[PDB]
Amino acid sequence: GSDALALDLDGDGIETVATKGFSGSLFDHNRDGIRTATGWVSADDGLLVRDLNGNGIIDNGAELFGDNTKLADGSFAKHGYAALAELDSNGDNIINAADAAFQSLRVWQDLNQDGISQANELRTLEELGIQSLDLAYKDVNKNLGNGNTLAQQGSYTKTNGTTAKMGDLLLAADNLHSRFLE
Ligand SMILES: [Ca+2]
Ligand SMILES: [Ca+2]
Ligand SMILES: [Ca+2]
Ligand SMILES: [Ca+2]
Ligand SMILES: [Ca+2]
Repeated sequence: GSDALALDLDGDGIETVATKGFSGSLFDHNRDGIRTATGWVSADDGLLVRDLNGNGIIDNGAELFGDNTKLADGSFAKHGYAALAELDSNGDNIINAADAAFQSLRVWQDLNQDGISQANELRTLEELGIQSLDLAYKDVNKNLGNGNTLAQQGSYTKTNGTTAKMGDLLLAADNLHSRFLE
C-alpha cells in the first residue's frame, strides 16, 4: 500500500509533497509496476527500510516499515512502528549500536520519486550518524498536506548529540491503482 515509516533527517519535522519526479508517465490497471503515488516524502527526509534478504536491496512491500510489514512470528503489525520492537536484542527498549539489527536497518532517500530503490539512494545508520531509535511514540493523526498524513510520532538520537523526530505516515496514492497493485 502507501503506509510508511520515516525519519526527520534535518530536524524540522517529517515533510511531504505532491509527486512530480516520475509522474510524466503513470501506471495503469494492466501494466505491472508500483502503486501510483500522488504524494511522497520530500527529499530532506527519508524512509525507514530493511532488506529482508540481507543483501541491502529493497524491492518488496514488507521491506518498508509500515502496517504491511510482519512481526517475528509472521503476523502483520497493527502499527508499523511496533514492528521495530522485535529488533531490540537486550530489552532496554532502544534500537542502538549494540543490537544486531542496527546494522541491518537502512534509510532511503529518493530524488526522482519513481518508487524503486536503487543502491545510491540508501544509507546505513552509522553512515547517517544515527546512534539510537526510541521504541516509544504518541498518536498525532496530523495532516501533512497534498493528502498525506502523520499517524504516530516517536524520537531518535544522532551521534553528534542532537535529537529528532521519527514517525508513521500515510502517503497519497491513486485509490483504484492501489487496488490493482499492493
Ligand atoms: Ca525535515
Ligand atoms: Ca529484497
Ligand atoms: Ca500505519
Ligand atoms: Ca538495545
Ligand atoms: Ca529511485
